[PDB]
Amino acid sequence: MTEYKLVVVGADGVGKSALTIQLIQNHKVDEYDPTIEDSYRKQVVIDGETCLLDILDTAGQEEYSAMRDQYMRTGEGFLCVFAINNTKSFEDIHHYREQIKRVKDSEDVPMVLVGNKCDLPSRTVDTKQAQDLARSYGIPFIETSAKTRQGVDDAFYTLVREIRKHKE
Ligand SMILES: Nc1nc2c(ncn2[C@@H]2O[C@H](COP(=O)(O)OP(=O)(O)O)[C@@H](O)[C@H]2O)c(=O)[nH]1
Ligand SMILES: [Mg+2]
Repeated sequence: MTEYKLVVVGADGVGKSALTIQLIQNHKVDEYDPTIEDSYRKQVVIDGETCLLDILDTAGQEEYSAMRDQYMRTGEGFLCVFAINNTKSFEDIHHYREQIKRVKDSEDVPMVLVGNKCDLPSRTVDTKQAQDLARSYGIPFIETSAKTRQGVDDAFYTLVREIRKHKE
């Protein structure tokens, strides 16, 4: 079965793990397991054909992570996540995008900008500012809530579409 490797990056605390687990848990009966894995698989249908997503969550750059760059280089597409009530995590998006280009040795890498925690009323990053940043990068932008499930499936599906566009 075809397998696409998706890597989730961004500052710690923005909801990288919550988004990933919410995607995996949606639409299925999951074993109760309190383990937090750093990677999860999910079956999807791409152009009528069942495929596997392998989704890996990475540590924010404020944490040392010996394998982080090697892990990222295996990624075919990246979810760059910030929290809408965390201005620094949005400012950090530039770092993550440049670090993705570094580890992939490429100027053209599939990515999606994700503004998470959109259930919160304490936003400090205007939706327009993130929309305009994504457009300037040529990438999609979506606001999500791992809490309410708003946009969660759609964020990962949009990334899969970006990967497919790149492959073609
Ligand atoms: N309100 C709200 N809290 C969230 C959301 N996503 C994550 N959180 C919380 O933010 C904290 C960090 O989430 P986590 O997924 O562990 O962050 P990570 O370090 O980016 O993986 C936890 O307390 C989560 O429950 C969201 O969409 N809304
Ligand atoms: Mg955390």
